[PDB]
Amino acid sequence: ATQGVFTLPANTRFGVTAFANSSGTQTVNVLVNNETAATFSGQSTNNAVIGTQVLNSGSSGKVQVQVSVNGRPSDLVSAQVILTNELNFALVGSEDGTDNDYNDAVVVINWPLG
Amino acid sequence: ATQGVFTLPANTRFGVTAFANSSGTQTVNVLVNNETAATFSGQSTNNAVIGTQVLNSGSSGKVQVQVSVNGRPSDLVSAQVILTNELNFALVGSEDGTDNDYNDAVVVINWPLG
Amino acid sequence: ATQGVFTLPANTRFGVTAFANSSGTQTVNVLVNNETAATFSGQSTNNAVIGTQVLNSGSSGKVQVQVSVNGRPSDLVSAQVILTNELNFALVGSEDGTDNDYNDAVVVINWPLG
Amino acid sequence: ATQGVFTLPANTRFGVTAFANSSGTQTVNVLVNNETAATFSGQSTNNAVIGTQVLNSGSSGKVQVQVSVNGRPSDLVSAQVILTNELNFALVGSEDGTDNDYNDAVVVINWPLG
Ligand SMILES: C[C@@H]1O[C@@H](O)[C@@H](O)[C@H](O)[C@@H]1O
Ligand SMILES: C[C@@H]1O[C@@H](O)[C@@H](O)[C@H](O)[C@@H]1O
Ligand SMILES: C[C@@H]1O[C@@H](O)[C@@H](O)[C@H](O)[C@@H]1O
Ligand SMILES: C[C@@H]1O[C@@H](O)[C@@H](O)[C@H](O)[C@@H]1O
Ligand SMILES: [Ca+2]
Ligand SMILES: [Ca+2]
Ligand SMILES: [Ca+2]
Ligand SMILES: [Ca+2]
Ligand SMILES: [Ca+2]
Ligand SMILES: [Ca+2]
Ligand SMILES: [Ca+2]
Ligand SMILES: [Ca+2]
Repeated sequence: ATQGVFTLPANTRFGVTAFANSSGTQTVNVLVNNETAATFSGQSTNNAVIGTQVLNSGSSGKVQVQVSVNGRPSDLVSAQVILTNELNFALVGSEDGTDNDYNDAVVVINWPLG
Repeated sequence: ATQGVFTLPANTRFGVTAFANSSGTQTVNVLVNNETAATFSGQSTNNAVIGTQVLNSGSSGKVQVQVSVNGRPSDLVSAQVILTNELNFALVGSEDGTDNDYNDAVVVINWPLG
Repeated sequence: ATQGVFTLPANTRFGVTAFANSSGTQTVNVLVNNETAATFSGQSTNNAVIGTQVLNSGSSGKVQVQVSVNGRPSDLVSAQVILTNELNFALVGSEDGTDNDYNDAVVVINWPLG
Repeated sequence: ATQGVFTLPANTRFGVTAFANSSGTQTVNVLVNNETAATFSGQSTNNAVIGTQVLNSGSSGKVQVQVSVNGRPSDLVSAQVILTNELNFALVGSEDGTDNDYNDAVVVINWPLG
């Protein structure tokens, strides 16, 4: 199934944060309404925060995460969880290799903010 | 129900990262084996990262998050999610006031690393 | 935090299913727009499906689960999880006693149907 | 990413329940020890329970769900959620066609029981 695609409420601020756990340099692109709105790159095997930013979901609410290593797309896994009917997390893992730890870039989207 | 308590695999490194969304300064304590292992603090209404660290779950694997604001413990909400049977998120929201957004301190624990 | 309350799409069918795991007879109430729409009951320590029903979420979409045992409300835990941005589960556990297994009545709400 | 595969605690009883929402007849296989341990089959567009059972996760704890329609394997989506560090849900959706509702067979695994 499609992964890394989330529908947020329109015109809503959200956080996006990326972590790296791989020998390869991760590139994370975050698209809002099919246009890149944030980009983070870096290498870590210690869960470095390679980027964290506040974005706006815009009129469409369409948010997509893409992960690649030197242009090669990683395979994605994702889900969303809502706590107390109010607090939202959109979660992404990605795999750049063969071990299927799916932590090579980890992306967390959270809303609402403020 | 108890919230903010998670059983990780023993002796396993994990990431812990906290975000703030409130007027009030958030103090986040992370306990491993019922001892404080990390403390983060800061203030933001824009989802700033107020701390991030790698810890070890230790022999018992017991990890607990607590949050205090303006002299009182915040009410917590939490869950754990596992993607593709490999990638683990332990998620915490917290409420320091009356609006029940539960985002006042948000804490993300993720494992495995590396 | 409040538990067992979910905002579903308005006017939409959903499934609700309850499982029992306790020496005590469970009573599960499902409220749509604050009025009882289904009630299930039974006594099992082996996950009996004491009820399953298709309901409509009505004009407001508000769905609430409550659980009682020997006329006493059980403590609830809950969350919602969304797979591939389309498939929704609202999950409830409940505790009638002292062991904190939270499985005494388990309720799963799923949508969309058809 | 692989879907429908879950690691349960070893030698632990768990519930498995399947629902149908499709014109096609669903066949749900549940594997423990990498061998089929239960099979459910039925057809409904109204979320009917097509089977429920209690199984033992065996020495490895590995549980797998597979779904087909008239011999054609359905595409799966899955995740595991843990509430209050105690109550586990392993959730599966499946798609047999083109609409990507992923509800054509829905499978809920829950543990612990009792
Ligand atoms: C150090 C290794 O780097 C890449 O091979 C990753 O795919 C592995 O998961 C591991 O992080
Ligand atoms: C700015 C406000 O600060 C505190 O009152 C928080 O509890 C509110 O959620 C909001 O973030
Ligand atoms: C048999 C026991 O019955 C009640 O005490 C439940 O609260 C326990 O969880 C257990 O199911
Ligand atoms: C009635 C329809 O039957 C199959 O085409 C399913 O894939 C659809 O989701 C729908 O349930
Ligand atoms: Ca990897
Ligand atoms: Ca890795
Ligand atoms: Ca608040
Ligand atoms: Ca807030
Ligand atoms: Ca109990
Ligand atoms: Ca019980
Ligand atoms: Ca379908
Ligand atoms: Ca369907």
